[PDB]
Amino acid sequence: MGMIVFVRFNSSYGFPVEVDSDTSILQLKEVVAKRQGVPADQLRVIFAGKELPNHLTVQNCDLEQQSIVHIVQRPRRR
Repeated sequence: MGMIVFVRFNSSYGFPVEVDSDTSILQLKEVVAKRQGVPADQLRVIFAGKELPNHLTVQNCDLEQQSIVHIVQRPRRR
């Protein structure tokens, strides 16, 4: 089971991901990294602005299914 979280893919681009309250956070960067066409390394999900450790669970920082996260990928000049 599990409900969708809100991954804000960069800016102006948002993609709904399906994860459970156990999805880690780099693991979170991996799935979001899949739809972004980039590696979870460059990609980085931060919920509500709190830098979460890649070893914490989805219900750890308080993400929980449904959570506005901010993915960030070191963007070369456009």
